[PDB]
Amino acid sequence: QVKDAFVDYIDNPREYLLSAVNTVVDVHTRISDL
Amino acid sequence: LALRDVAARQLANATKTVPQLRTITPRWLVRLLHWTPVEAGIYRVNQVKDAFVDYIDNPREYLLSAVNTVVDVHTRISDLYSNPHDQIREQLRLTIEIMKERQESELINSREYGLLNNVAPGQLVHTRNGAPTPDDLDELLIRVWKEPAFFLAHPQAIAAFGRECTRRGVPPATVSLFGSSFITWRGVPLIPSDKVPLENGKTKILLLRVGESRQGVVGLYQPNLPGEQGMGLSVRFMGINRKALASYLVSLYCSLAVLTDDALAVLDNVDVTQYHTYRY
Amino acid sequence: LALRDVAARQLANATKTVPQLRTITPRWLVRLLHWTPVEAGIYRVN
Repeated sequence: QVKDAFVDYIDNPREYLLSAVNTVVDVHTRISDL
Repeated sequence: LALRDVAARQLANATKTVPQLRTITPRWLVRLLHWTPVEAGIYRVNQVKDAFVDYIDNPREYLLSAVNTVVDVHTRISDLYSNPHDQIREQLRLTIEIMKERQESELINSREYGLLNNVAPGQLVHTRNGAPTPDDLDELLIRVWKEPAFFLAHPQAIAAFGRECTRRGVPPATVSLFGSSFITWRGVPLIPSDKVPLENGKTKILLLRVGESRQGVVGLYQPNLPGEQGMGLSVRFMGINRKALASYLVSLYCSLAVLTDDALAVLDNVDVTQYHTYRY
Repeated sequence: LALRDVAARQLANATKTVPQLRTITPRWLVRLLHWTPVEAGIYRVN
């Protein structure tokens, strides 16, 4: 970002870290086989 | 007043290196040995008895040993942070480096196989004064007079031998191998290895003849493996657990056989802490 | 005196068989029945 918008930039810009969400899906092998 | 350096640096990429491991050694011994494949993990060494020609009825059999390591990587760490360096690739790379260091240490120091334990009586020499003088290395060269290949010693033992040579008038000759320089005595080079034990001084020096055709020392590996990332090495995917940890199995199969008993000699009780005072 | 039989046998391969299981039977009934496939595990006999 431009600071206080010479042209200066802020020295501590925000960084966005992607988050992970998980789900375990369990299926019996006889249910899928039959 | 103009743009700052830190503010401008916020827009710049850093050049990131792969992680550096300080315990990586050149591992000369593994490079110097000859490796023979063992088709199904058993290696029988037959011998002439009391060398008509008779054979011994109970030859020694070498069973290849397996060592394993489980490498766990979170799936979010490999999914998110794999640019420009693959996370799993580096994790397995460092694991395999550590495992090969352990493999060299076991080629020297194992209790089942391993040079320092499989040395025949009469092939063991002792130092006369404690420091590794040229006479001790000449004794070793007497024991393995046939076709010696190299000496194996701790780098501090090599420095002690050099100091003994400098006390005499002898500058030992030097040779270049693998782009590196080594000290030689009577044409047989001294190879460094920090895996040779050292306890309050008191290390050991080895002399080897290598090769299957010369009846020397040979290394043994398992030729065909699932995964098969190298000579006797395999990496296999184990699965993913309920916490999203992906696991990998790294397996290394190895052994070592001394074909005849005069292929290896050990100089024992070597002291590396002695320095000469030069007075003229 | 010459080379022995056991000493010479140390250099010979043995012919190893696959393990033998004595509980294997000819299982005639499975061979004699007719087998019909069931597409999704349910079979209704009207």
